[PDB]
Amino acid sequence: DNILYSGETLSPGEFLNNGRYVFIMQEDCNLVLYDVDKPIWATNTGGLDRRCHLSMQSDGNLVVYSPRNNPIWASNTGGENGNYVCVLQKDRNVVIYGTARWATGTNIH
Amino acid sequence: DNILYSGETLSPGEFLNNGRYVFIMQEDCNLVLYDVDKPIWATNTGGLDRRCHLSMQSDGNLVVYSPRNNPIWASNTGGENGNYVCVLQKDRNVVIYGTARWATGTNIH
Amino acid sequence: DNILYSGETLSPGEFLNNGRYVFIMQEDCNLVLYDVDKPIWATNTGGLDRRCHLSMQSDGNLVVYSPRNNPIWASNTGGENGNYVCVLQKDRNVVIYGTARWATGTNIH
Amino acid sequence: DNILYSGETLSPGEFLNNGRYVFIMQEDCNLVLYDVDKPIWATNTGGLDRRCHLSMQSDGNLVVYSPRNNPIWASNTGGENGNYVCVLQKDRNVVIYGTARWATGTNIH
Ligand SMILES: OC[C@H]1O[C@H](O[C@@H]2[C@H](O)[C@@H](O)O[C@H](CO)[C@H]2O)[C@@H](O)[C@@H](O)[C@@H]1O
Ligand SMILES: OC[C@H]1O[C@H](O[C@@H]2[C@H](O)[C@@H](O)O[C@H](CO)[C@H]2O)[C@@H](O)[C@@H](O)[C@@H]1O
Ligand SMILES: OC[C@H]1O[C@H](O[C@@H]2[C@H](O)[C@@H](O)O[C@H](CO)[C@H]2O)[C@@H](O)[C@@H](O)[C@@H]1O
Ligand SMILES: OC[C@H]1O[C@H](O[C@@H]2[C@H](O)[C@@H](O)O[C@H](CO)[C@H]2O)[C@@H](O)[C@@H](O)[C@@H]1O
Ligand SMILES: OC[C@H]1O[C@H](O[C@@H]2[C@H](O)[C@@H](O)O[C@H](CO)[C@H]2O)[C@@H](O)[C@@H](O)[C@@H]1O
Ligand SMILES: OC[C@H]1O[C@H](O[C@@H]2[C@H](O)[C@@H](O)O[C@H](CO)[C@H]2O)[C@@H](O)[C@@H](O)[C@@H]1O
Ligand SMILES: OC[C@H]1O[C@H](O[C@@H]2[C@H](O)[C@@H](O)O[C@H](CO)[C@H]2O)[C@@H](O)[C@@H](O)[C@@H]1O
Ligand SMILES: OC[C@H]1O[C@H](O[C@@H]2[C@H](O)[C@@H](O)O[C@H](CO)[C@H]2O)[C@@H](O)[C@@H](O)[C@@H]1O
Ligand SMILES: OC[C@H]1O[C@H](O[C@@H]2[C@H](O)[C@@H](O)O[C@H](CO)[C@H]2O)[C@@H](O)[C@@H](O)[C@@H]1O
Ligand SMILES: OC[C@H]1O[C@H](O[C@@H]2[C@H](O)[C@@H](O)O[C@H](CO)[C@H]2O)[C@@H](O)[C@@H](O)[C@@H]1O
Ligand SMILES: OC[C@H]1O[C@H](O[C@@H]2[C@H](O)[C@@H](O)O[C@H](CO)[C@H]2O)[C@@H](O)[C@@H](O)[C@@H]1O
Ligand SMILES: OC[C@H]1O[C@H](O[C@@H]2[C@H](O)[C@@H](O)O[C@H](CO)[C@H]2O)[C@@H](O)[C@@H](O)[C@@H]1O
Ligand SMILES: OC[C@H]1O[C@H](O[C@@H]2[C@H](O)[C@@H](O)O[C@H](CO)[C@H]2O)[C@@H](O)[C@@H](O)[C@@H]1O
Ligand SMILES: OC[C@H]1O[C@H](O[C@@H]2[C@H](O)[C@@H](O)O[C@H](CO)[C@H]2O)[C@@H](O)[C@@H](O)[C@@H]1O
Ligand SMILES: OC[C@H]1O[C@H](O[C@@H]2[C@H](O)[C@@H](O)O[C@H](CO)[C@H]2O)[C@@H](O)[C@@H](O)[C@@H]1O
Ligand SMILES: OC[C@H]1O[C@H](O[C@@H]2[C@H](O)[C@@H](O)O[C@H](CO)[C@H]2O)[C@@H](O)[C@@H](O)[C@@H]1O
Repeated sequence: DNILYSGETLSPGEFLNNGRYVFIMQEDCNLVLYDVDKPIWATNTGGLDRRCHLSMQSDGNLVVYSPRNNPIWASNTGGENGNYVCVLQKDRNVVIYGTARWATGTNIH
Repeated sequence: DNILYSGETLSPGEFLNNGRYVFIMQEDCNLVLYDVDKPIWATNTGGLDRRCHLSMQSDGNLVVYSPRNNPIWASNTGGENGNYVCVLQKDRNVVIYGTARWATGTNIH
Repeated sequence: DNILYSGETLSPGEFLNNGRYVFIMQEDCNLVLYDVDKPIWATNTGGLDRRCHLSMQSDGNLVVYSPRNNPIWASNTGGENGNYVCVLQKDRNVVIYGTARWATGTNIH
Repeated sequence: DNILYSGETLSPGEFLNNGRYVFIMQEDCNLVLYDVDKPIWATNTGGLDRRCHLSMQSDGNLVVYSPRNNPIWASNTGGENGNYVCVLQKDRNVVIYGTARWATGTNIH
């Protein structure tokens, strides 16, 4: 669903979705935003390797990694340690937000 | 749905939802998080007035306002001008994040 | 999410949701539709037993069963064998539909 | 969202969605199911006309109509008058179900 939280990854073929928009870590290692069947943005790393994963890290940087765990693309927003979210929004932008400023503190474990 | 963006409000009776969790600006001016029919957190401003609205502001502060536009509760996170989101998360926390650090820039208007 | 398919069950504490509406198989064996924290319909079998499950069956009947697998409530719509769905709808009704009349035939396994 | 109810239509460019699946009434009058950017089924009426609509009717038939209101494709499931749903399911099938067999009767107006 529409959010990737810091600490989580998208494995090969996993995605975020919002309405007709899909943001997917393809198995060809390209990361693409589709509007239905039209690609509207990508990391342009298709063919660079196979079975990459996407990580939303707690330093705030969003990074595509190869199966050997070498970076192949990153947003370059690596900064203070904290909690972040990457959001596929209702207006079609994909946006990284953080750190957390306030919380009810009602989470469960 | 699970996000209130900076610049938007919840009017009386409007809500965020995620699974069995509901975060609603009640018409008695109380703002409450329910887990099904159990209230798990609230602003405890019920009865203070009627037909309040909730605003997620671009200074980053989340504020309950009376029909005359006087604040009656706030998160006290008012700070730099920017884009924020308030999120009802899958783990039951409600969290404010911002400002925006990175975007694909694919939004529409 | 808002549909229970024939062949599936809700275990104790599992639910359907649509916006502020929740339809849950409670662990007290009562099956209840909530509008936020207000109960608007129930099977009224609370206390009859503990850790019941809900089954949407392929004969079309929706049935609450006790841990020993004895029926304690049913919709009485048991009829022809086929595919059905129970839907929590956007207008707040909960409705059983079937059998299947037409399909693209694009399902995966 | 994933259901078209009897009595409703999809106008040009409107769609159903479920995860990475999208079922859209295109403005070229073709009705297509996409798995991300791959078309997996269609009515193959692209180019036949422009700005068609999709109707889920109360006789149970799902019909593509031209701007002049002449049928150009139909599921051929027109039958008894009642309530139906067309569902884009989690397993990638698109399925018509009806009529309604049972309801809580809690809808609002
Ligand atoms: O092919 C060029 C391509 O550049 C753009 O997107 C950028 C690339 O995907 C990659 O370099 O990562 C960038 C990081 O933040 C990303 O924006 C777009 O400007 C696109 O319009 C253009 O086609
Ligand atoms: O097999 C090629 C590939 O096509 C589509 O992915 C595309 C490629 O990653 C590359 O061409 O970049 C395109 C965006 O700029 C992207 O659409 C998908 O159909 C993919 O699944 C397939 O592997
Ligand atoms: O904080 C260091 C960080 O290192 C790895 O991450 C890197 C940083 O995010 C930044 O330097 O950009 C690199 C890619 O361009 C990226 O790999 C991991 O070791 C991470 O877990 C660690 O926190
Ligand atoms: O406060 C925001 C934050 O709360 C929850 O995360 C917690 C914090 O990272 C810190 O308290 O450490 C906790 C673990 O021991 C962790 O729960 C989450 O809901 C997170 O998503 C949120 O941003
Ligand atoms: O009734 C006391 C109540 O306090 C708490 O929540 C706080 C209040 O809702 C209000 O003061 O706003 C606070 C702001 O950030 C909010 O947390 C909780 O601690 C609750 O456990 C307690 O019942
Ligand atoms: O009519 C009272 C009120 O009850 C419920 O709201 C409650 C009140 O706002 C106050 O008691 O605080 C409770 C949480 O601490 C909250 O549940 C709702 O049923 C509401 O709709 C109703 O108006
Ligand atoms: O930036 C000033 C701000 O004022 C109003 O907002 C206030 C601030 O967020 C902060 O002071 O907290 C007040 C409540 O406790 C809150 O009203 C509005 O005028 C707003 O639009 C403006 O940006
Ligand atoms: O960059 C993040 C931001 O992008 C989009 O908002 C834009 C900015 O606020 C700035 O560019 O001004 C624009 C308007 O003239 C506005 O679109 C949104 O998608 C926003 O949600 C996002 O945080
Ligand atoms: O308490 C009486 C209750 O009856 C009603 O709902 C019915 C019961 O939940 C149970 O008998 O199962 C019925 C099956 O199809 C169900 O409707 C409602 O009429 C309710 O209004 C009334 O309170
Ligand atoms: O502990 C009692 C019970 O209260 C609520 O469930 C209620 C009961 O099942 C019975 O009273 O019927 C009510 C509807 O007619 C129903 O709300 C829940 O809070 C439940 O979790 C709790 O176990
Ligand atoms: O078709 C028989 C059916 O039997 C059980 O189900 C029952 C029927 O749905 C109907 O008789 O109502 C009963 C409750 O009031 C219900 O148990 C199971 O054996 C089922 O799997 C089987 O198909
Ligand atoms: O045709 C509607 C039906 O299709 C899919 O179910 C299939 C049928 O029950 C029949 O073909 O047997 C198949 C298994 O061997 C089964 O897949 C599902 O998508 C179902 O939900 C749907 O109603
Ligand atoms: O191009 C032939 C095409 O036929 C199929 O789907 C059918 C057509 O879209 C149209 O005739 O409407 C049919 C109605 O119920 C629909 O299935 C598929 O069999 C497809 O595999 C094939 O490519
Ligand atoms: O402009 C052509 C058209 O391409 C895509 O729609 C396709 C056509 O309707 C026709 O070729 O059938 C295809 C499926 O069999 C279908 O994908 C879309 O990109 C559409 O928006 C565009 O108008
Ligand atoms: O019940 C008649 C019906 O007529 C129109 O619908 C038609 C039927 O569903 C069936 O004959 O198939 C036709 C297309 O192949 C379809 O148009 C409308 O007049 C409808 O509203 C009416 O109920
Ligand atoms: O019973 C299932 C049905 O209930 C609701 O629809 C109603 C019926 O069509 C009949 O009662 O006429 C009513 C209008 O005067 C109408 O509400 C809906 O929730 C429908 O979706 C559902 O299938």
